[PDB]
Amino acid sequence: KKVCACPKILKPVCGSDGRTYANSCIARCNGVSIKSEGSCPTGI
Repeated sequence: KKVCACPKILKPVCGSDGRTYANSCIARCNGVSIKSEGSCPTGI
């Protein structure tokens, strides 16, 4: 039953597939990368 507790702050990135997404965290949650895995809000 887990959920992606991503930030509210807008981050409209260019993606990796060539597509626009709401925030970078949302793309990672959905199943797409941005080559930015070294700097993300994910911190369990």
